[PDB]
Amino acid sequence: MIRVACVGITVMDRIYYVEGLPTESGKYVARNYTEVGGGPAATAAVAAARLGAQVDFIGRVGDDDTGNSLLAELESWGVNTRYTKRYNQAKSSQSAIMVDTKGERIIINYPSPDLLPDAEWLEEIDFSQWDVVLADVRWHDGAKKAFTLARQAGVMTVLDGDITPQDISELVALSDHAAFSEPGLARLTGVKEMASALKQAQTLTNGHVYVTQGSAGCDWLENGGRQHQPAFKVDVVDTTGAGDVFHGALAVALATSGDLAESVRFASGVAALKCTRPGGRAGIPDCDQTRSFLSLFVLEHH
Amino acid sequence: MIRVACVGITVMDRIYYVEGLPTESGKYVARNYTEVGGGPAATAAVAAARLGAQVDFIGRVGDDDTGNSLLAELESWGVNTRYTKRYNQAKSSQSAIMVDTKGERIIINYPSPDLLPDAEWLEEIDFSQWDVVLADVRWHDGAKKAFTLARQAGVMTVLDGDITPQDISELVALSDHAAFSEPGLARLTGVKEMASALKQAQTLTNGHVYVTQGSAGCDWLENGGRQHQPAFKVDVVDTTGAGDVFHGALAVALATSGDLAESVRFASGVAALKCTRPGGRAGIPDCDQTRSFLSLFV
Ligand SMILES: Nc1ncnc2c1ncn2[C@@H]1O[C@H](COP(=O)(O)OP(=O)(O)O)[C@@H](O)[C@H]1O
Ligand SMILES: Nc1ncnc2c1ncn2[C@@H]1O[C@H](COP(=O)(O)OP(=O)(O)O)[C@@H](O)[C@H]1O
Ligand SMILES: O=S(=O)(O)C[C@H]1O[C@](O)(CO)[C@@H](O)[C@@H]1O
Ligand SMILES: O=S(=O)(O)C[C@H]1O[C@](O)(CO)[C@@H](O)[C@@H]1O
Ligand SMILES: [Mg+2]
Ligand SMILES: [Mg+2]
Repeated sequence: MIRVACVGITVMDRIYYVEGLPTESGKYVARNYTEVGGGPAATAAVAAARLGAQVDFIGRVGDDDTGNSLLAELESWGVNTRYTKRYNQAKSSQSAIMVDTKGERIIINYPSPDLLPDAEWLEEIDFSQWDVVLADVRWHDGAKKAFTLARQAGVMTVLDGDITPQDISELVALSDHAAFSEPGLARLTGVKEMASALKQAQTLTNGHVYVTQGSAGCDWLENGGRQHQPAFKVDVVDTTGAGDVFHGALAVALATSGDLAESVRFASGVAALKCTRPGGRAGIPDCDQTRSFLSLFVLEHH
Repeated sequence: MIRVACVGITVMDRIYYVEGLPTESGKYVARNYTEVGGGPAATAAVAAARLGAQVDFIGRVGDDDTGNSLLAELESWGVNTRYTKRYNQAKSSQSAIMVDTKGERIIINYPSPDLLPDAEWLEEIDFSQWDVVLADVRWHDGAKKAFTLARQAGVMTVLDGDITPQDISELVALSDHAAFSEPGLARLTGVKEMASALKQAQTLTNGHVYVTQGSAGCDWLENGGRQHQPAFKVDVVDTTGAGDVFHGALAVALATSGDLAESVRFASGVAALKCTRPGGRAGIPDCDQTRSFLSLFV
């Protein structure tokens, strides 16, 4: 089967369901609240595990109750946490998330400063044991080190190019597949027009560049041409982690088939189904539920 | 010795310090984070205790870590929690708060569905043991019952009239002093213009009506005539709980002096100093620090 490493952040999601996204200063009341594990690499690992892969998550937690809950949750999804570092006297990372009734979200992330950025401890891990290494940009040194070791071992690298304060140029160069979010690509290039931004991103790597655009689907460059995969329409409750699940599914599909069109289509299906349930994980389908959704899509109007 | 009861909510504040208030969907990074006790009545109790009063906090928590932390923190501030109800197998309330570099804040409160509104147990408490009862509007049945019992014992009632979903008319009627937030007054009256809203609020009560307006200060009515107290300019880090601290200070000052202008001025000073430090509580001054701060104005 497919052996996956996911390198990046694991954070506790504190999700507030509101009438509307709070645009202005004031007091608001949440209609509902859920506390669930998140973080791009960690949710991507859960997607890979749901889809049949043998999955390692490699990141950093504190020794607070949050840390032990984050890792226990990943283990219950079939994600192995043996390579995750526990810092002592450390808070784990967490986010406040506001989701409106259309499933659009504001995420405020607080990276715990007790989790050191040092990635040298990754050098003790044998990266040659995996078919694919996924990394998020939210642990910059972990992504740089993991992709360097993965390229040296001849293992495919897949980047979750989300928005982040630092420049991710050097992570993109180490990426076989650099799958940006719309905001991620805009921050990296400083260009708001997606088509021109994607051509600029392509100059940063010999790998493939993609950009996800929520319900507008996914664009990528292949044979010097602009490719496209529409989103699948579903009853959306929560788009939180759509990107994370898309990246997990894309890494599994790319490692399985090598086929960009079929892999992006597969990942779009998995991400669409995730959007139908609250949080990053409850809606994640297995391989069989995904193939039913994708193969019966053409037998009905949707 | 001022004896104060504060009736209302205690919630855990999860405060995110951001570059700017999110004006649209997306991913943002907080530069800093602090987790601190809050809730209007609970922070008002802390202000009262810092200002020398003997303070009871009367609210509801669960038996989760959050609940036990909220009460332990109040005890560490010198607030007595003996009358607070601890519900079995129940989660406590909490808020996510975003504070920008100017100290402006968005608060998202999640009221625990495990905390019963039932206020009948307040009947087992002798309300005559306090000089003043403060209540917030986020525990409506507790405020109604506590104000009813306080009025029956002849004890002064002070309302924190913040924004909340339910109509607070009946709480305002039971209020000797109804001190609204700008949003709270607008929600109650459905009038955006502060001057005509305050006159409309005055028709609901034989008490005094006030409205706080952040750095624009505080307005109130004395015999139909609008009084004003400007805010005191400070280096603002965080306006979270300014209202809460203002109400705690106002209740102590009213119970002490009964001069409205001097009480509002005092409470404005206490609230201004709170704004200089993160969260609802770290910046709360004692009586001596407040008098020093006020002496440098006219
Ligand atoms: N509203 C939606 N409806 C259906 N599919 C969606 C929706 N939002 C996202 N997806 C799927 O998930 C992918 C990634 O979502 P996107 O919002 O671009 O990522 P991120 O959450 O990282 O910003 C999309 O390209 C699409 O395949
Ligand atoms: N930026 C500020 N500078 C000085 N004083 C302030 C500031 N914000 C609030 N205060 C003081 O605290 C009082 C209550 O603050 P306000 O924002 O009106 O309450 P709330 O937090 O309930 O909205 C104000 O009337 C004022 O005296
Ligand atoms: O990427 S961050 O904002 O640092 C963390 C959040 O990202 C998600 O994984 C969604 O893509 C959430 O589950 C995290 O809170
Ligand atoms: O009033 S609520 O929004 O429910 C609770 C918040 O109010 C404050 O006390 C400030 O007024 C915060 O500390 C609470 O989170
Ligand atoms: Mg999205
Ligand atoms: Mg204010």
